[PDB]
Amino acid sequence: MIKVRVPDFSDKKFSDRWRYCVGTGRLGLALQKEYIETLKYVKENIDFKYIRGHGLLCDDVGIYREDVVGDEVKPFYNFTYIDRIFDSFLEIGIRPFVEIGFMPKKLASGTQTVFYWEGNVTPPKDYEKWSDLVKAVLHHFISRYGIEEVLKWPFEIWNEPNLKEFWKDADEKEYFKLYKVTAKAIKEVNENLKVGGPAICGGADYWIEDFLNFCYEENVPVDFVSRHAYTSKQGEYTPHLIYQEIMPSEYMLNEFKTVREIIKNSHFPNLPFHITEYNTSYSPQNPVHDTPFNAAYIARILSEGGDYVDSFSYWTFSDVFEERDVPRSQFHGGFGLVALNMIPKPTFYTFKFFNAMGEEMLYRDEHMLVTRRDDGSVALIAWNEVMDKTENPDEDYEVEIPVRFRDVFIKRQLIDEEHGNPWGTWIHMGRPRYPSKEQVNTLREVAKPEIMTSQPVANDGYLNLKFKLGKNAVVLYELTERIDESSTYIGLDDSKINGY
Amino acid sequence: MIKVRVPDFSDKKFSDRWRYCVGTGRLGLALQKEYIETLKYVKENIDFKYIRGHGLLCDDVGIYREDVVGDEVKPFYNFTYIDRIFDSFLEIGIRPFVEIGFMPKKLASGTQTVFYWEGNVTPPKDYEKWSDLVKAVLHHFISRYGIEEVLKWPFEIWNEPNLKEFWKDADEKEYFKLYKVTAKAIKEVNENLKVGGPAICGGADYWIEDFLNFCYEENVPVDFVSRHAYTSKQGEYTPHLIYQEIMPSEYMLNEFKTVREIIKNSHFPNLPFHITEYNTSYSPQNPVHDTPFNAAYIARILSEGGDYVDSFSYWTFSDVFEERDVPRSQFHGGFGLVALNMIPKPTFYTFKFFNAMGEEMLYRDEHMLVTRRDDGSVALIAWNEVMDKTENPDEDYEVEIPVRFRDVFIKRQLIDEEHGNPWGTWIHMGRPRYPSKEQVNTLREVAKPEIMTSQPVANDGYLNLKFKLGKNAVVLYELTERIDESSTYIGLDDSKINGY
Amino acid sequence: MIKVRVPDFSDKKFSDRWRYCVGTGRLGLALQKEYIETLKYVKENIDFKYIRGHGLLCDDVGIYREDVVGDEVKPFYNFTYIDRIFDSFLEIGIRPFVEIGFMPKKLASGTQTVFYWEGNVTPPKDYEKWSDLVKAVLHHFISRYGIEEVLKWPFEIWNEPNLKEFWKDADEKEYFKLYKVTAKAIKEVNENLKVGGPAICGGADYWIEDFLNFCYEENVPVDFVSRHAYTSKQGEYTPHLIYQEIMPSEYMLNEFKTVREIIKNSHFPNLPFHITEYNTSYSPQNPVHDTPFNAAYIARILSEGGDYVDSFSYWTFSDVFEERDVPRSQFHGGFGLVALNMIPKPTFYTFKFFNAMGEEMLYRDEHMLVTRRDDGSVALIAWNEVMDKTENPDEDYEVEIPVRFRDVFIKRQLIDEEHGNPWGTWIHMGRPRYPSKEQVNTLREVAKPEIMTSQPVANDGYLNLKFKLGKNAVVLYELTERIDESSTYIGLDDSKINGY
Amino acid sequence: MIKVRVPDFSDKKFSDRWRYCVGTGRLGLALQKEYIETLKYVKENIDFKYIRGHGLLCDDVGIYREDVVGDEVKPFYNFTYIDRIFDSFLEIGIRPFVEIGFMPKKLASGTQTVFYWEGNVTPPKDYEKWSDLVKAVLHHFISRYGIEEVLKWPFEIWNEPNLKEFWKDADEKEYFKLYKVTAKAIKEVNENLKVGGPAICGGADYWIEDFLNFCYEENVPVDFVSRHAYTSKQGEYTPHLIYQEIMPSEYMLNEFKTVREIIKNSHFPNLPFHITEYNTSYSPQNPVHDTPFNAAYIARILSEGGDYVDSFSYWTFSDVFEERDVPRSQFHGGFGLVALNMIPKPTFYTFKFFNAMGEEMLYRDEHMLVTRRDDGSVALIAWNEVMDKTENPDEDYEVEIPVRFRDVFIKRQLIDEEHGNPWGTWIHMGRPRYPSKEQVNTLREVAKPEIMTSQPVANDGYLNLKFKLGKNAVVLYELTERIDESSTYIGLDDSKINGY
Ligand SMILES: O[C@@H]1[C@@H](O)[C@H](O)OC[C@H]1O
Ligand SMILES: O[C@@H]1[C@@H](O)[C@H](O)OC[C@H]1O
Ligand SMILES: O[C@@H]1[C@@H](O)[C@H](O)OC[C@H]1O
Ligand SMILES: O[C@@H]1[C@@H](O)[C@H](O)OC[C@H]1O
Repeated sequence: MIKVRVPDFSDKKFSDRWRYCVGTGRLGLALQKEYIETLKYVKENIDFKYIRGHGLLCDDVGIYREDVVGDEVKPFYNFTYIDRIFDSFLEIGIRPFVEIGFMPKKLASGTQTVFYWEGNVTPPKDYEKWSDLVKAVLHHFISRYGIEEVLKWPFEIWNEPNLKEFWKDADEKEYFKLYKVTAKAIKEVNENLKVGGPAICGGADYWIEDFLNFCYEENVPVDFVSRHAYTSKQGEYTPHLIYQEIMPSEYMLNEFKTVREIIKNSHFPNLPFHITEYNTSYSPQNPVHDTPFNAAYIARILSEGGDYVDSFSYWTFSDVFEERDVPRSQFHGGFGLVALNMIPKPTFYTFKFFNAMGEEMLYRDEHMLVTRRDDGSVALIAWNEVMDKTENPDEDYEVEIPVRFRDVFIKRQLIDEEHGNPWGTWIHMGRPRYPSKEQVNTLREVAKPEIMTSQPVANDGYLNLKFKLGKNAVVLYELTERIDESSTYIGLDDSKINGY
Repeated sequence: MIKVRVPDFSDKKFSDRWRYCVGTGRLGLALQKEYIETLKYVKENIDFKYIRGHGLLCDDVGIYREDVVGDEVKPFYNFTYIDRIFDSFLEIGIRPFVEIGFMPKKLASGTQTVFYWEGNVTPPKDYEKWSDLVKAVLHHFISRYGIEEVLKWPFEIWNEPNLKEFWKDADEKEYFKLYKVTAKAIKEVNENLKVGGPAICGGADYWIEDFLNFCYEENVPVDFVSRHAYTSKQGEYTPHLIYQEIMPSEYMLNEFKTVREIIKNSHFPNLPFHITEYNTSYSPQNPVHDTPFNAAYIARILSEGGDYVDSFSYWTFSDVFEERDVPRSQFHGGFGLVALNMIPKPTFYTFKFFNAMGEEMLYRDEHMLVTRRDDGSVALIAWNEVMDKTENPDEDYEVEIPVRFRDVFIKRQLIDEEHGNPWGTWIHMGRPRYPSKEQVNTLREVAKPEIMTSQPVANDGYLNLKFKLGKNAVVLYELTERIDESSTYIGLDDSKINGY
Repeated sequence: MIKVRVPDFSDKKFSDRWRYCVGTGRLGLALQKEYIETLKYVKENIDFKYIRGHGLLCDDVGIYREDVVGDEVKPFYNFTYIDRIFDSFLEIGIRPFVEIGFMPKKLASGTQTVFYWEGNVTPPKDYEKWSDLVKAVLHHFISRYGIEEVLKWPFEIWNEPNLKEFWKDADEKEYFKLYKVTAKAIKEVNENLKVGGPAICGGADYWIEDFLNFCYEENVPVDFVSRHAYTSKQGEYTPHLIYQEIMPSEYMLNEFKTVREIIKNSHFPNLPFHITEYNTSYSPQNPVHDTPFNAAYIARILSEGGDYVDSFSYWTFSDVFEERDVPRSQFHGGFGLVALNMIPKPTFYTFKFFNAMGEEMLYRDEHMLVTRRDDGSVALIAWNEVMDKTENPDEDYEVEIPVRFRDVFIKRQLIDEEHGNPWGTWIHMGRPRYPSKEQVNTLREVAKPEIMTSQPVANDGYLNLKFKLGKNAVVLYELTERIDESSTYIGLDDSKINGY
Repeated sequence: MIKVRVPDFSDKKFSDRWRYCVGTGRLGLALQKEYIETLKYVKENIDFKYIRGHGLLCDDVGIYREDVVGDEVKPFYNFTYIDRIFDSFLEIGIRPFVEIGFMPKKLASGTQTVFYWEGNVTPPKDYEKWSDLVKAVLHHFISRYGIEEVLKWPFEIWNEPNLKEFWKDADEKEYFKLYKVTAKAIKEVNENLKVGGPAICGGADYWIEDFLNFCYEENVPVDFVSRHAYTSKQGEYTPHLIYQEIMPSEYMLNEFKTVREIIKNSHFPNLPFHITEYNTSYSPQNPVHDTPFNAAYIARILSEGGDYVDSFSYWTFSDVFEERDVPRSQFHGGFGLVALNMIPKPTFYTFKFFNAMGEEMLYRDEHMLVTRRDDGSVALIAWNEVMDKTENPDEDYEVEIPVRFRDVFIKRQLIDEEHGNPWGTWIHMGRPRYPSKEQVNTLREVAKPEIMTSQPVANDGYLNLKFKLGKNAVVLYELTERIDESSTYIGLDDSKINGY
């Protein structure tokens, strides 16, 4: 097995940076009833601070318009939708991690678009008009939400401009020009608004180096660096899905650690660092996302990720997504922590379990995290992902947890391939594309972790836990102080009940 | 083990008489927020048609009042509370199985009361005034709810008048006088209103014989017979609780069968028969009610009870009860199917599981019920209660269920001492009398049955199920037709996912 | 003034055909949270049976797709969205008055589109593929909702094919070919499904004549005729709005009466007739829709319209609309009975008031409707729209209403330019485009009719009502029987209260 | 008329002391669904900080019990109900202004009770047992709610001990003994808990003098003085109601000012002062409470009361009351700001209107209050109660309000005998005792103030308001800055709409 003796003293500290932000589909989809039910649902379980998605400036949200009064062409800024959208984000208690872009149609210089919803990926045919666009939006936000509020929303400029698909010809030099005009426009409204970039994705860190040199040398303000991180190798698309190999979690944590260095060695060594987007597969159609595997895999990233970054946003919170057309089945490898019909995927409970963690970090290794809360209670999260096809995935443990109590109440929650695996049951049902109300209900019933309570006594100050982790399992133990009130029940004796 | 080959043809039929009615605490408690949340909660899971409780005429509901205008003493009927009460019963979609009584204070002839809330158990000092009371209430009901509605509410006269505690000196002859004056008063308002009695409890069936002879001979209208049934022997009260031996279920079913005969041999052989109240222990403080045992025990009664009676009301739906003062702990042996804070006891899921049963009864024995629904799907409920203290409570099964399909989707739900046993966890926690919000949450999380899906194939038209029932376990299997859509997912291959 | 003596006897009868159906924006918008809140809101006030809108087959709903597996091109029908959409329609208790169309992109033969959302207006490049599309959808509906349900949904083929904008070159002969292939496809699935057309709009009734001759002669099944009706003359668009003259209501009622004749003189004289769309202005940007005028104007149509048609659907129930891009202000002349943020426009209360009408029609003239309910109570609705710019819009009345009671309780609700005129207040506020939460609240507070109760006595069986209707006012009077219980309050005397 | 020129500069300041606390029926009634719906309803409109009521220790809540184990008699403290009660108070966001008392049955020394619910009004037969009772409760509160929370709850000892009905023989010397034992018991648990008294009612201030001398001389801790205030003269009870003359508001404000002096001249000159209970009539059956008069009368007290006291609690928030048996009609002169079925009485809107007031008090006289909010907007509340039976109750005004804007948006809300007078309509209906669902709905529809918006321009910095106050009327004007956006609507011209 694997024996461990969790030390009674706290050296390091565990932060809630893992729940600072979550990813989402384009802001236009936030108008959907399904979207908001899920957001509320998710917020009642995980207290994410911000939400990050594309499309703020796309035409479905329809902010940028133009009116013709003869020969005169004046721009018109329509806020009917982002108002409703941002109003609903705040109502639920979540701030927007604004991402400026993409390029509105009546402002584009080219015709290249991206995704099924076709967002324009070309630069403005007139940066002057673009600058006024940006300023008109911020002023409006300030106008409706107050400067104190807006001041808390960071502004990421564009998305993966290092890719030909998101930025015309990956024109690095043009991006920096976009960054400057926008960073300037924003700071014009209020010098305190947070702005950053480059929003690139793994495999072009030189972009961040140039991005930071560019700002220093051209005197462009930067408030934070932005980047994405995934671990899926190349795969070939089916007209339905893609399967990819997932590199171990270690390689993502290195990318975090790496880009951290590039920042501390730049002219802005103290800039905050935000992984504005992460997950295993970078495709909205890879079933890895629906598997109990994805949950055990991410478990580690939530465990260590916060040591190197200021925040890392899981892409995404819901399957309400359209980049590759409308989903075509209950389960389809969508990014979301929650599937359609608010059916929590196992990855959802990994996040849920981390709500149990406390400030004091007592122990931690590649597959386990043990912390202590304010009240003195302890919580442990172990996870056993199976990266390969082993015959014996199992893993036994025997952890000695220190406890300031003698009588310990134990609450155990388990998530593996047999528990909290709606995807597995979906298969049992025959992979229905459009399940019926009852199939959906059965799924919802299955989509809950297994809970086991118990009650042991800690001797010599330590409680010894023994347990086995099945394939891709993830377990959480919360050990609190048990204060028995049994002696208060005059005549209490369960043995006086038939069979007990 | 125990092998069974469920026949493919249906002889007998299974009815929903088991869910016709449920018991409740005095109607005054229906004013409590806690009460109504629980009623709604329960109705969303079990479609009970009627609700039966005492106190309609007690003073907390305050219908009967008297005003003094000098020497003149006129009665005043206050409907502020039963209006709200009955309005809320209908809003939720449940009809009242009205029980006239007890005796209001300003109408009583004695001072003897019953229960902690002290309901007057003496006859009216003036049956004339009582008759006008009854008529004024019915007219009001008719007035607010319409005659079509009221016409559906049966009226039970008094409660266990065979006991000295509920009726002064158990005056049988006086009861019949009460019955007549009331039965007459009611029929005066509308000859179609349903009325019956004697509402006695086990061990005095001669009361029903005399009750029926009395009506025939004195020409008093009867529309239904009423009686209670329990199976707890004598026990000694603690200032906190009582423990009692529970006689096997067979003896309750005999009482049903028995009183059935007494009716078919009377002058009114076709009168409907209502067990307006039943359960294992007749005390609101016997922990048997909170145990997974009670659930497995009642399972049988829900299985056969309907063969002999028109309805049998489980006493009660909630622990919102006060007969023996306010409860003093999360679990205290209350009658309710649901404990305070809407925590379902295991007995609750027995009822829940029976919602799965269909009209066609294929097989049935002392511990198992197997039926078929309209769609052709099959549902099975097995139960293994442990009446004694055996070392090997287990019981294996191997049932051959006939199926009109070849591909079968299976949904299994299990309730035993390890699953859906909040009471057990309550013990783990140290029997807290006033649990904290989180203890209550853990309980709610534990208070759900275990669900397992799977997917086998039926060969030769039969699917073979093998399974073990632990101590006091109760399981439900729903076998529906599995229509696989997997071939629609181009390139679908789970083996292309890390570890699968 | 205007004196009237409502006769005590009922000749004609008033039907609820006015609430059979309502219009809506494209079905895709039904995915919006805003949309559904409003639908629920509206359904709680007006019991519309069906809802009619375009876009069932447009690409945002995304039903029609195509997968490429080499050289093989197989079609794929995605039901993820209409399932959610139709599921939510039924959840709220409203049936879809299905309108097949428009033309999906991967099936179109041309490139001509209509509206801001660009629905393809060209015929299929292969009617064979189109026929399979239609059949696949109906089978799916049957599959999820059951044949008994679907059988209640009528199917209208296309929209205004008489206009070059909705049908390529208004090819009448091509439309009939579309109608036939579709009507055949539908009837193939189930011979009982209701289907009809031509869905034309005023000024081309010859289309209905040819449509009916075409079906008779070519043996194409028809189950109902479909047409639209508006009364707005030509107007010139602004890049923001359009103003149009509204012809009196008489001309719309004639169009109803007219097309009725064309049907009774055809080969199908008994076919039902549905005005699947109506209102004053046919533009989603004419402020007439937001004015208390529109409410008084439609009042008449709800009064007489049902005499000539089987149903007439008000276009539309909500301002959640996108035909002319996203709205750009709280009030913008949208079709909806309800403005964004669920602010009821005055037209909404006209419909609300008609919920008061009963079966027995006692009196009716060009500006007043008087009916009697089952209980014998009477309800009156008078309205005074101002079509021109008069100096004295007022109108006095003096109606003698017959009453089976002597003591009458009166409930009066008034809607005019001073009451229930959110639009007016919006102006007061300075026409904010994006009102704040409180501005929206004030509007919601203003957006309610004025209510006045009173209590007179009917002498000689008649109650005399005297009242004045302001500009565009609309009033409703409900006279019920007052049963005074005052004598039950011993010592009741309001004059014993300071000042009374 | 009455001309006034509100000064542009702020001398005095207006506080929210008027909304610090509200009265309630005994805590046991807080278990009622009706009670809590109303509390929530009320809290969504008025942000009361605390809630004060009797019965914490009465037997329906059932805290104090005793178990017999032979000859041994140990006390048992049951917290099942106050837990639910206080839990629900905090859930809604309202703190309890705890009032210790009355005397539990198994602790009483006499048999004298008070009210329909019979609370024991005799002292403990053993102060030792009583002291342990108090301490056990506080420890439990601390235990479940945390010391930081409980520390915010003030503790008032007993109720009107100056009356023979609430304290045996009004034994002043015994009360002080009660006060000491309790004040000591409390301070034992935590020296910081707030405690005070004497809770007397008008006409015995010498009690407060002795109470303060008693504490100083006997060294008993005091943290606040407590007293009640009413203005209803003697009246004679009917078996249904009582009518009383209401002395002008001036006399209540004097009582406030008076008792203030008695405190500043005592040995504890800085003790806070709480009018833990006030209203016009001190009877739960005087229709004055339901009249628009009561609303205009209290308007003044909310205006000036805060100048002399730390808080004054309106008795009560709801008609959910039982002191004089269960109410017997929709309107019955109950204390509540809200009648049963959540129908706001006019007094409710007086409180609602004061939510509009700001910190800066610009002007104030016996019938008007004018303030300015942070944003610079102004709000005015005028009221015209009719104390006598005048032929001309009317009162004209002409106020000059200073405004930092030129374009002013006006929102006017009016409450008088014709608007927001459910009681009046109730009369119209014939004073139904048990209204039907629709009668209740009409009432709810009538029970709203009249709102009128408008839009004028302020010249020379002042806006001139002219208006008439009807009988017992109460009006609120909120003048905010109007920022017109009309010029943004290209082609906007309402005159192009039929009739405009
Ligand atoms: O939009 C997402 C993009 O930002 C990321 O880089 O790759 C995955 C996509 O879903
Ligand atoms: O009130 C119930 C009574 O009717 C029954 O007979 O015994 C149990 C009690 O709870
Ligand atoms: O879509 C609608 C169309 O059907 C009708 O004919 O004209 C008005 C439009 O909004
Ligand atoms: O209980 C209240 C009492 O405290 C007060 O003094 O008089 C009115 C009563 O309702």
